[PDB]
Amino acid sequence: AQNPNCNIMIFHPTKEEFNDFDKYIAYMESQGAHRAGLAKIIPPKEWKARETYDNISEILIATPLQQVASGRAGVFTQYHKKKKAMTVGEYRHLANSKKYQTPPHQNFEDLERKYWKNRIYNSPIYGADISGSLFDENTKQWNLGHLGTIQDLLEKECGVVIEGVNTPYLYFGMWKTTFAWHTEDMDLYSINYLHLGEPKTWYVVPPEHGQRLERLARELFPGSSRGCGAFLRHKVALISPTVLKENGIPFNRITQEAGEFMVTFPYGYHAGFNHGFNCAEAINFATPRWIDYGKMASQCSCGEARVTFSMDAFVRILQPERYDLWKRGQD
Ligand SMILES: Cc1ccc(C(N)=O)cn1
Ligand SMILES: O=C(O)CNC(=O)C(=O)O
Ligand code: NI
Ligand SMILES: [Zn+2]
Repeated sequence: AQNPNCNIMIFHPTKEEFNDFDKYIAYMESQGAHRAGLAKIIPPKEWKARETYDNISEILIATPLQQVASGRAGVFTQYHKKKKAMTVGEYRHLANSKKYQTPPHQNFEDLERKYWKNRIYNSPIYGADISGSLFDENTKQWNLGHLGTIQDLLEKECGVVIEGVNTPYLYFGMWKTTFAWHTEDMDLYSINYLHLGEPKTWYVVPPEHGQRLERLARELFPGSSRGCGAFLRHKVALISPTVLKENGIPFNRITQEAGEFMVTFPYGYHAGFNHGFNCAEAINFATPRWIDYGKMASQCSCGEARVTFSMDAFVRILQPERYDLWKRGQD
């Protein structure tokens, strides 16, 4: 078996290898990349997402989210407080202000130490889940707005046409902005391109060990667990690498820099944080190997999760027994 220790693998496709997206995902998996839950892909030197990022300041962040923490430094939840709209230019200025800017630090490890020591004592503001794309329409390779759709994948694999669309989302981050432990909706893949700015550090649990993380989460967030059998779907829980190590949870970490892609694989739990002002673009996608994960994906039906329109068809076709209960949760 390839990659038996479930290490995060890093790939350097040539420009020829960068033409066929599906083929390269399959290649990465042939090398065992999916066992980690996360892979990094460094594009060939000849590639670019767009010409410049000089003209993005007028993009609107309609609902910036202030991420307010509760708990202890290594075990906490965060809730999202809605703030007034601001442009990306205004947001960048805010990120760079004394209140929110990245502190002096020696290296990525030093900054990581500072993040887990001090995150809960601040409430950074995130511009997340903004429908849109920063890929030039003329970028033909790994353009996250031009991928084969999940609906077409399901149709190709299972023969049933379904409603729904899937399009990319933009994320404008600042120091300490945080993404909670989660897998994707319906345990889909995701792909994330860091367009511009400071790095993003990722933590990931191998898919074959995801239930170990779930068991620990139930122990660490007991009220949340009683409220919902799938509460990590709420995407609000954080557990530090120190606490994961203390509890013997297998995981890995890696830092993504501007110009790099990350792919998360079905049922690969991940979490992380931004180092400073940045902009990422991400979208979910599927392959034939996803279908079995989609069929088995556990769902939130307590009402907290609240997902996109397109997930309806996924649950309806892949999980008909669960559909009634799940749909009741969506309403
Ligand atoms: C605590 C918890 C959260 C989410 C899930 C899941 N598989 O969706 C399972 N257990
Ligand atoms: O970048 C973020 O804030 C979160 N991204 C993801 O969880 C992803 O790409 O799957
Ligand atoms: Ni994700
Ligand atoms: Zn729930």
